[PDB]
Amino acid sequence: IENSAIALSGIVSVANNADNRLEVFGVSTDSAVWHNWQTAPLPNSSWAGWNKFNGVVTSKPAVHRNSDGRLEVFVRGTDNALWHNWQTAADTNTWSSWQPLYGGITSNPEVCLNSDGRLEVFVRGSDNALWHIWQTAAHTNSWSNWKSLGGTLTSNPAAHLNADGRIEVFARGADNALWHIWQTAAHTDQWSNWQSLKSVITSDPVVINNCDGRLEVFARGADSTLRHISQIGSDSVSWSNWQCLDGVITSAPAAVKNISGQLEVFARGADNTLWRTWQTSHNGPWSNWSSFTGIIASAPTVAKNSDGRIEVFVLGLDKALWHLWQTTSSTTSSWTTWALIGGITLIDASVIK
Amino acid sequence: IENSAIALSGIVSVANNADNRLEVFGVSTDSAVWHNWQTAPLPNSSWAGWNKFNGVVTSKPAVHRNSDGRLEVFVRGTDNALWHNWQTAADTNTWSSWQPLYGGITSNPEVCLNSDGRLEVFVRGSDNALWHIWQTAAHTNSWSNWKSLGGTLTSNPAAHLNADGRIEVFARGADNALWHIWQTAAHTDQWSNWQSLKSVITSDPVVINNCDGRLEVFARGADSTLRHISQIGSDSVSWSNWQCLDGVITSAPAAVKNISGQLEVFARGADNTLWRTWQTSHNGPWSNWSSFTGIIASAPTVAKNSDGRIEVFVLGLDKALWHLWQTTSSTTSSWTTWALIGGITLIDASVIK
Amino acid sequence: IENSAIALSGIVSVANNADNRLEVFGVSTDSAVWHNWQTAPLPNSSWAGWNKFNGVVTSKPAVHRNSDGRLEVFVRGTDNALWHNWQTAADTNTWSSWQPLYGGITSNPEVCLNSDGRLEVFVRGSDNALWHIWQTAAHTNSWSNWKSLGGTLTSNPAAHLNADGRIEVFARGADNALWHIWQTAAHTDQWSNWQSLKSVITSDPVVINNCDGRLEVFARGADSTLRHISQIGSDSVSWSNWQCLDGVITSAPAAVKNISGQLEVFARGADNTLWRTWQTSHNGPWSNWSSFTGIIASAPTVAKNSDGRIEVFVLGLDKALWHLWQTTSSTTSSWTTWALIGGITLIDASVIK
Amino acid sequence: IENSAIALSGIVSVANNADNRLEVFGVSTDSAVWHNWQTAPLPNSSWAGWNKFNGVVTSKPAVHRNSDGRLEVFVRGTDNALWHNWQTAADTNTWSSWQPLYGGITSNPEVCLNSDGRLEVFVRGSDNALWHIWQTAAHTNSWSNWKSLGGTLTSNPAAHLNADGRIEVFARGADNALWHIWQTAAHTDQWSNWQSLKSVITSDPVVINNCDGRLEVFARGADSTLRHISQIGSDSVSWSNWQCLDGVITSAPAAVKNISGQLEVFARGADNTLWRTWQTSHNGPWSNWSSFTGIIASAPTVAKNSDGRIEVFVLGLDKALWHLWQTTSSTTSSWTTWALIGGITLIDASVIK
Ligand SMILES: [Ca+2]
Ligand SMILES: [Ca+2]
Ligand SMILES: [Ca+2]
Ligand SMILES: [Ca+2]
Ligand SMILES: [Ca+2]
Ligand SMILES: [Ca+2]
Ligand SMILES: [Ca+2]
Ligand SMILES: [Ca+2]
Ligand SMILES: [Cl-]
Ligand SMILES: [Cl-]
Ligand SMILES: [Cl-]
Ligand SMILES: [Cl-]
Ligand SMILES: [Hg+2]
Ligand SMILES: [Hg+2]
Ligand SMILES: [Hg+2]
Ligand SMILES: [Hg+2]
Ligand SMILES: [Hg+2]
Ligand SMILES: [Hg+2]
Repeated sequence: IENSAIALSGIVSVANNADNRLEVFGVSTDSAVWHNWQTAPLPNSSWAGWNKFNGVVTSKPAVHRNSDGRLEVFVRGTDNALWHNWQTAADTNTWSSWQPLYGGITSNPEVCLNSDGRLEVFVRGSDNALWHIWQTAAHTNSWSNWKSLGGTLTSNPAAHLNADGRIEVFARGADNALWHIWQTAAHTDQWSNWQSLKSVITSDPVVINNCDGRLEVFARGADSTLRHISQIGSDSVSWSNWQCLDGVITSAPAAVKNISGQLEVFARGADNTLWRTWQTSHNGPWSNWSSFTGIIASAPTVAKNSDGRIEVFVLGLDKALWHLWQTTSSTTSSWTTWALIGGITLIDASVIK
Repeated sequence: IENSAIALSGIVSVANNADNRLEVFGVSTDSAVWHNWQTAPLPNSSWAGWNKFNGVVTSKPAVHRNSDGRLEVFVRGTDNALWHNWQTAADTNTWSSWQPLYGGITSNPEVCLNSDGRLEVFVRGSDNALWHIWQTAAHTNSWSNWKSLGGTLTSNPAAHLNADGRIEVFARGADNALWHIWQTAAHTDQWSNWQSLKSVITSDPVVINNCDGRLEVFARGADSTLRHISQIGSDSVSWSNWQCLDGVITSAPAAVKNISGQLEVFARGADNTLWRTWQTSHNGPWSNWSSFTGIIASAPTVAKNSDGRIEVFVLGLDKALWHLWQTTSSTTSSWTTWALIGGITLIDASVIK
Repeated sequence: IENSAIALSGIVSVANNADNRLEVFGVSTDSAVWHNWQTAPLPNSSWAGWNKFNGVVTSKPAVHRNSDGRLEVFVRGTDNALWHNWQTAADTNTWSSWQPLYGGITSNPEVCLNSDGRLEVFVRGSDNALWHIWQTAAHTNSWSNWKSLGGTLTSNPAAHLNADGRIEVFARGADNALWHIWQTAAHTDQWSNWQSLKSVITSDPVVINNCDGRLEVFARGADSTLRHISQIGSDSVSWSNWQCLDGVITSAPAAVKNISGQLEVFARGADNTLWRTWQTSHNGPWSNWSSFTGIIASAPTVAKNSDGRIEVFVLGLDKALWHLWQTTSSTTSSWTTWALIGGITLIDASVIK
Repeated sequence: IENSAIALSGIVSVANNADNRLEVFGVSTDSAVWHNWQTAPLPNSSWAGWNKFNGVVTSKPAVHRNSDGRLEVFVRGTDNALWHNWQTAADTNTWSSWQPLYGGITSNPEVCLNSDGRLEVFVRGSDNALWHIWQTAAHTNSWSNWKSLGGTLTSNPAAHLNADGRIEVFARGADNALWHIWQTAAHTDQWSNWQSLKSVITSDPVVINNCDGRLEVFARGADSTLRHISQIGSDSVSWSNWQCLDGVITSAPAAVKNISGQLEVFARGADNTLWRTWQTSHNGPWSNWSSFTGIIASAPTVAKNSDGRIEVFVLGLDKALWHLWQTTSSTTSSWTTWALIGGITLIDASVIK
């Protein structure tokens, strides 16, 4: 692999509804966004079937739950502008239809929720800078104007809240290194300058918070293995060294915190099967990778059910969505094998790939 | 103190709104519930002023945020029945007015949110058993019939979710010991039998979850000191021994998880000032108690702001509500001194006292 | 129990030889010190049989291994002076016979090894102060003069090294509280003043170091339960609050660090059987007490074999020494049941009892 | 670098005497082993001056303290046989002079102490297998015959005790991977088969035990960065994945456990200065590397003083030994800058280089 490579993305974005039912969003062969949901909140439930949003799109869709429980999805239109669609009431399949946020974007949208209940969306703009736009009142269809945060991006952005409520955004730069930028006051439009985390990455960055507040960032490195770095203080500016884990991976990673608070990472492996690694006790070390049967065709997308069971979605070689999950709520639960969520096939609409 | 004593309760219940603004609920000298809120989500904000719900009540009110962001308050009426009132839209001061849930209750109400988005309320009934009633659909004013879980209670109940999504309820029994009972399947009406945790307690039990999933229960013991016990596995049935911490306390304790994931407990001390203790690193040991200036007249009620800053409310010797908070988002932040939230005075309407 | 009570002591002192074989020292009905050893270093080994040191004594004996591997035992004589006896070569049963250190003592002797290889002995003197005397060259029969550290003691002393090499000594004072005093420079005669740790104790204090350097002190409290306190920094002056563990104990406790680094405490319980409690993960919480079959007549004395297996010695109701041990090297190993080390019977010669 | 490279070794071996004074052993330009020691046990002490052992040698010397406190040094002779020399009494500069152990060896000797007090030496033999030889009685000049453990080695061996008392040996194999082999019963000649840990290494392996018992192995990898792997259970057969840390290193690493129980690693960096990294809390993550001023010409050799202060030795560009150390006993102590231990110059006599 080349330093500028971007490992295969996940094929859906997933959210929990207000009642914790999982719902997945992807792009079909018709170039429209479709979605499907659990009818009840557990991994063994029946799914509703695939439902279409009208409209042709040109990125992977991103979904977040509002602070009033309503899901809202963001995507790029054929006009290269940002559009959004929301549930008009929590836990219902009545949606607004696509509504315009304008702008000109050249990445997938990334959506985060501020600690004051307002959604905020990050994109690469037509000028290759990071731009953002936000709700001006929590869980309301009232949005700010677009604003630039500068930079020169070469990945999709990833955003997360710090423990203190400050959004921090990660993206690869023109030097193929991971860079980041942050709110300097919680839920306020007051941002730092860009700083470099000083490793080449060959995937989008993926970020999660540990038990103790600290953000942890995962990405594929120049040698095609998983690497990661974490915050070591109560600040956005002091971080650990980078560490790599042996094992060549061939997609973006997906991280999740398990029921015991330990982190787990899933990624397509060198053999094109799903691989999983977990922290063997508090703060590491990381297990050898374990492999699930079956060749997969995207990165995994990972989610958690209402009972804490982990569930993983992937594109199969039939171009359809498949999933598997933990059979019990336990860090050492056994797993199901791949099951089909049929009715459509999917395409990788990720803008930066 | 007598084994059957119940240490002084907190004087308000507090919740975070959908936008994380704090809002407090108590009972005034008119025997009505009044409430007050932060106008913006941080501890230094202006407060709106005290607003009254019409209606005479006969318990401490309990509040929870629905899974659609709307606050809902529960209280006993002059008819000894359960009543409830909700925001008709998240983050707004338009409420339903008191609506009846009937029943006959002889404790404060305790409200929990299931992992499938449905509120559930626990009470001591007229027969001294634990009874419960729940939303039949998440965040909807559709409620079940009353159902008994049996037992013989001598405290108000306290409820919490396990990591796996199963509600577990704690209450003192007729032997003055702490007992507990639990869902055996997440968010389902299928419950265990009552089991004893085998220590006398002289307060309501107070329960919180640690970083790693495990529940931890705090209470005052027979010797008037704080004691605590925790789960040691991935089950509701294996727990640690009880430990006590030196220092005589004179109210219920209030627990909170700080920004670093460590637990902190606040309680009125033997000198009638607010005392605080914290875990000095992961899993303990506990610090010596530190004291804030000022004589207080209730237990503390503890909350967290949108930026993670801890805020503590108490009844003053003027019978009014006072508060103090951390000045920064940091485990070692300095604190403000007691400030008044004036306009009404409050009474302790706790049923079991 | 009275605040001034001193819970029953262990009936032997035990050391590991240079080759890790266990060797035990106690006082028989003839008022002489006798000893016995494993012939090979594991808990299942044959023992040599009881061997007598000539001479009548008037305290429990204390043993330490020199920095040259030679065991050395300390005891009070009928003259109330301190005497000592050593192996003339490591791992051999040729001893010096009792040799005089003079002084006038009114406690059991406590021996520690400095971080520069010199043994140092602490006692209560005829004036009730703590006194000490030390080797002037490591592992050599060259000793200092006696020196006082003042204080007023009402227990036997217990000493331990800090991580930084500074000896720290713990003893109960005239107020029945635990007090302590420390070297302010490693392995140097430069000491702090006495400070109080501010809890009544009803046993000698027992001290051990945790994995991370920090000392932890155990003792029985005024309510007859086990209590403990630990250092929270890198200093002798900042400590945690005291915590107690439920369960009435009827001897001194004995602490040990297991193979995984977690602490375990053994003590005679309210039913006069041996009880054990362990830390369930890093830094606690503590397990419920588990009980071994059989009524015992002293505190346990705990040791570790060459393979890390824990072994526990106790006085039986036949006045003879019995022991049991872990069958494998594992924190969750099963245990043997009490076996006899016969040939003599023992008496409790502890001075302060 | 080539996969078969062996990063520059340390230039001395170091031990603590029975009184904890540091003593260093290296090979001078006369091809003899010389040594030097602290006159008193702390990093600021005067050193005695360089003293020669008569005899020409052909490997790096290895030193261990016997279980009776006496230092003993092992080295290869001009006959390619193993020789040894010991202090005739602990803490004295009277030595036996070189005595023969025979054999035919093609690595540096590695010496370990069994949990039953017997030294044991591991070497690569003339046949490229691992061979060993041991004291038959603890701390006695009575040695076994040579015995083979087979294998095909391409590094010097490194040995360490498990928590359970079983010696385990690590060495690079013919595939440039790290392999290992272990006692299956503590301090007994009963060994496992060879197993592979499945990463290429480009240094000797370096092994240390963590607080909680678990061994951790460090080595340079194929990409010239530090990598490490640890045990995850209570067994020699279950280990973590390998992790690498960013930063190109140019010598063997040297690991040490600090006063707080956390690990630290020192290594020459890409700029030829000494680099240090530490675990930022329990179990990681690892800090960025910090650099000390001054170009160095060997790997560091790390030791701990009687007061826990870390001290580091290196070859300077004058071919003499230099050292620096912590000024206080604290994990965050400041450091001295390089000071000379003059009087001889040294050569790298490591056999496998
Ligand atoms: Ca709304
Ligand atoms: Ca805001
Ligand atoms: Ca609703
Ligand atoms: Ca349900
Ligand atoms: Ca000696
Ligand atoms: Ca000294
Ligand atoms: Ca010897
Ligand atoms: Ca042996
Ligand atoms: Cl986000
Ligand atoms: Cl609750
Ligand atoms: Cl000691
Ligand atoms: Cl070794
Ligand atoms: Hg986010
Ligand atoms: Hg940890
Ligand atoms: Hg709850
Ligand atoms: Hg921990
Ligand atoms: Hg000691
Ligand atoms: Hg070793």
